[PDB]
Amino acid sequence: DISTLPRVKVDLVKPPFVHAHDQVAKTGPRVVEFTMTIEEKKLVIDREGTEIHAMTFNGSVPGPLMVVHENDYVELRLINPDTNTLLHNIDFHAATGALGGGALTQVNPGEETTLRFKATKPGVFVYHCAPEGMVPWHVTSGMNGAIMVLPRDGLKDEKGQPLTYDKIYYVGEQDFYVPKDEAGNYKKYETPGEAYEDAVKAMRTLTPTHIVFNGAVGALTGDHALTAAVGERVLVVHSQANRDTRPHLIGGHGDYVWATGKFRNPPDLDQETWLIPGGTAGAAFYTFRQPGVYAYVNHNLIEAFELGAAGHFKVTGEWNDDLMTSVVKPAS
Amino acid sequence: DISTLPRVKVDLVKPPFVHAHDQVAKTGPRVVEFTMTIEEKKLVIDREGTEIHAMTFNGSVPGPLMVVHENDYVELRLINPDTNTLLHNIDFHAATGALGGGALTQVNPGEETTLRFKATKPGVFVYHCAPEGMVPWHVTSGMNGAIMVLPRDGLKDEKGQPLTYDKIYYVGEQDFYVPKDEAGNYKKYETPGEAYEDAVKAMRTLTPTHIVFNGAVGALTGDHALTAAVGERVLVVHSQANRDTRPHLIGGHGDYVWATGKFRNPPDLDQETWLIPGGTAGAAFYTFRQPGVYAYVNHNLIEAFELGAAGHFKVTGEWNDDLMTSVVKPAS
Amino acid sequence: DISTLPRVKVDLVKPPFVHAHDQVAKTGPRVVEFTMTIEEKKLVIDREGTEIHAMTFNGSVPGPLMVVHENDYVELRLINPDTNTLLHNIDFHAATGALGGGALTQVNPGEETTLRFKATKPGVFVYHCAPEGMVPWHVTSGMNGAIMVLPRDGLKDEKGQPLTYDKIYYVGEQDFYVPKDEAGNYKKYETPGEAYEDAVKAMRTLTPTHIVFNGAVGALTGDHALTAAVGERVLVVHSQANRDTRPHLIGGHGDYVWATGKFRNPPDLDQETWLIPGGTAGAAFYTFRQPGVYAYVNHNLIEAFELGAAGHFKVTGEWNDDLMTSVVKPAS
Ligand SMILES: O=N[O-]
Ligand SMILES: O=N[O-]
Ligand SMILES: O=N[O-]
Ligand SMILES: O=N[O-]
Ligand SMILES: O=N[O-]
Ligand SMILES: O=N[O-]
Ligand SMILES: O=N[O-]
Ligand SMILES: O=N[O-]
Ligand SMILES: O=N[O-]
Ligand SMILES: O=N[O-]
Ligand SMILES: O=N[O-]
Ligand SMILES: O=N[O-]
Ligand SMILES: O=N[O-]
Ligand SMILES: O=N[O-]
Ligand SMILES: O=N[O-]
Ligand SMILES: [Cu+2]
Ligand SMILES: [Cu+2]
Ligand SMILES: [Cu+2]
Ligand SMILES: [Cu+2]
Ligand SMILES: [Cu+2]
Ligand SMILES: [Cu+2]
Repeated sequence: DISTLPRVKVDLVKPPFVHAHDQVAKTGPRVVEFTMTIEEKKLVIDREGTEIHAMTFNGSVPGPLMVVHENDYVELRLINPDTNTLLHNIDFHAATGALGGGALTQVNPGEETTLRFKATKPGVFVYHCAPEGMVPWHVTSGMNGAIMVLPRDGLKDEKGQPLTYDKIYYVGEQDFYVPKDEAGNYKKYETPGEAYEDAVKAMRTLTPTHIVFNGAVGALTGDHALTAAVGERVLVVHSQANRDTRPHLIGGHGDYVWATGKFRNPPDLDQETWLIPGGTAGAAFYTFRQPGVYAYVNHNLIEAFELGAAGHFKVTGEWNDDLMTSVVKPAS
Repeated sequence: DISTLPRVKVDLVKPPFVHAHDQVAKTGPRVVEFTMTIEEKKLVIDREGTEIHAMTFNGSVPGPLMVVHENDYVELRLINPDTNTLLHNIDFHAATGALGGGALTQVNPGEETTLRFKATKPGVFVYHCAPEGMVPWHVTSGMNGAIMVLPRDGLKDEKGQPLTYDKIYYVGEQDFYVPKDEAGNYKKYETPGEAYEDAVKAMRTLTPTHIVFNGAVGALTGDHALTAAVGERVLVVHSQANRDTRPHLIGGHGDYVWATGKFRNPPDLDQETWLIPGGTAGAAFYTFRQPGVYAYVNHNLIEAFELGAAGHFKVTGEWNDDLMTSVVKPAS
Repeated sequence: DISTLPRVKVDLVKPPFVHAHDQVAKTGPRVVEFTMTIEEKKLVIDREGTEIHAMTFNGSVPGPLMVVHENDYVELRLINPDTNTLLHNIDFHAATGALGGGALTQVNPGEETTLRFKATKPGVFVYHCAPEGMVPWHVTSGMNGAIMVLPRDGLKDEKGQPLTYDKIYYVGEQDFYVPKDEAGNYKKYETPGEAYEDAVKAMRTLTPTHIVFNGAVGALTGDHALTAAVGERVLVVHSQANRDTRPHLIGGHGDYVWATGKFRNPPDLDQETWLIPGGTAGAAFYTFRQPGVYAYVNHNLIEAFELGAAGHFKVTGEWNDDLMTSVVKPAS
């Protein structure tokens, strides 16, 4: 009887940050209530000033990470205000039945809907918009995110001992296919609707024009770099709703990786680089051991350094010469 | 002494269906006899009426699934009738030596051959044609299939308890590279031989024009949708002889997945999406929990919804509101 | 105190061969000293005589495999002689901190540097050049290799029993992006520097013009085929610094595979084909059971047979008819 369960309202935060939650569950099953507002907006995605009409959950690319526990109920109020132009919906890969909720969540501009589902399987899972006949266009315009369903006793290593993270970040990787004129310049449109047939032709090439973390080239750099301290345990959740990726932390490793993101399986250990298939979210746990700048990249290095799939960590603390040292500095 | 073993003749069925077999072996080792006839035929692969000269085992794309048990002998009579034009052969990834049988099975039009091999390793494995110097052309013209070698005591979960499927389906995914004129229209040829150099140029782009299940856009939809009932245990075998794929059941999961298809390994649990590398067959076990339409897609959604890698399941039975429900239907 | 540890000087050998080493460690931790000299050179990569300006460690593509044990220190003297033109460095994915050593190893032509790091994690790992702002150009010009960090007690199977290899080979797979004129002919340059902007444009296509083992189309064939004897245990280390690959031994299997190359994890068994993600090294163990020619391919067969990702093994010994036999040779 769901009416006797506690309800809790969560306010979502912008990626790469994640709303507050408990790793080990301090209550029994709950109905966890979320609200999301669809926003169609103009987004500038690179240094050149290239602009797309992005389709977003809650104003961001990716949409926010939702965090619940196994056997919680998720109740999502989804709002499509009348300032938008398109029909949208939501498919949760975490959910069972009705096209992951897609069949029950079709909202025209001006409409809302509330969907509930039980989170029966632990792991990180993609969610994405998927309207009949326009599925890839919505997804590759930025309309995807992820949900983490933690086991009620938190994460476990390959032996079954607890793993506790001190910080968690969410990296949404987005493949864009900006249409081009005959000469290779990116085209501009006044509405999302105008671009439809050119977007289809751009997608059919299977060649993205940009691949970005958190919605833009350089989004996770400078003042927006991810931060940590030597000795901190960091969980990085990474999703790609449409195309394969191969994350790598330059200067580090994935100590424990769930590459396909499902926590009933034991993690892979000591990974240099791991494959997250398109349509999947994965999770990597790392304990930082050296201070400095680290780059976190898709290790197709063309995709990383030319197309934009690179961000930075800035890590504070003490340098350990036993792990690494320059014996003779560069010289004649 | 193979002469003292029982022989059994199996008649193959068209995909996505699979010939009858026992999961747990009810006899000792056998010589299981199969026959396949190579057919070159004109195939229409999309709604636009685009036609290719397909090269098939037994008239279908994919070729039929063969099912044996570990330590059976497979004996394959392969017939290339004189109405064909090309030399063909067969490489079984399940087999050991002679290029998977490829070196011993070269048949000109008018010839047959009989190959025997011992199925020493359990799993689902690709088979494909592979004639010297024309390997990708044959494979990407549809000349591939799969064989399942069951452990003699059937399938096991990650703990080692039996897993029993009520139904089994075989999904062959095929990347095609239809050559195009200067303007982007698909070219037409009277024979397979005519297309050779244009096919090579189309392949070298690494960009397929179509990606289909069971030989055509929409082949596993409408009246040809896969069927099941709530509470049935379904095994889906999926192969791709040439290009990576990432299957996903929309509205469901892969409860137990052997992504690289080899049953001595424990399955991966609770998968949303899994990667089957090109040149591999994989297997996913699911128990249906909700009725309705499910889409089974390659979750590069461009490949799925624009290039054709999508099919449907229609599932009958009772709807479970505890797993999912619409709390407030779409409205103002 | 590193000053009390034994030092040992190793001389590197050209791939596909590997310097001598012990599987099970016969000493305690050591500082293992290597030297590498960067060479920029003109390389012919195909039968047509297409030439690139390759950037190499020690004159080869890939660079040589370095082999140490877990908790050894690696000390690398890296020399950029003044006959080169570019700035280079080295990132070891095996190492912790400073961008895998990249931040500390920047050497102009005329300079050297010596870097030390502790090999804390067992597995096969990529190393590659990664100079600020020119990372993919260096990597895709051939400037990558691998290091194997063996557990001190050698390799173990999934149950934990020893696995001992009789031979080891290293296959570096290289994606090249040779720039093309308007008509599709490959362009030629007098220096590496001249090509820079055309190379960037070629890379941005995400479509390699060639994919090769050991630096050229046909490099591991004929007189340069890999050799083995029936009953030998062979370890094949395989790396790809930039793009996903899916190795397959035609006529054989991967009996034990570490697809993502990290030995604290149990191997995958009985693989037909496995995915090594770009930015990763993997390892496959096989025991040969039949004599003859075997092809070792990337099983995107276009990439293999049209773009060049294929080599051969020649295996000597006795033919086993129980595993495979031609019952009726090709005939009318
Ligand atoms: O500006 N709205 O796409
Ligand atoms: O689905 N593209 O990796
Ligand atoms: O091909 N996907 O990175
Ligand atoms: O789904 N594997 O963590
Ligand atoms: O290049 N050594 O000074
Ligand atoms: O019609 N035969 O390709
Ligand atoms: O081999 N192409 O994924
Ligand atoms: O790139 N293979 O879907
Ligand atoms: O090969 N793994 O099931
Ligand atoms: O958009 N709410 O009616
Ligand atoms: O010839 N040196 O690139
Ligand atoms: O990163 N390309 O498979
Ligand atoms: O797409 N990498 O073979
Ligand atoms: O990293 N897996 O062997
Ligand atoms: O094609 N049989 O002789
Ligand atoms: Cu939408
Ligand atoms: Cu989806
Ligand atoms: Cu053929
Ligand atoms: Cu094959
Ligand atoms: Cu370099
Ligand atoms: Cu790297």
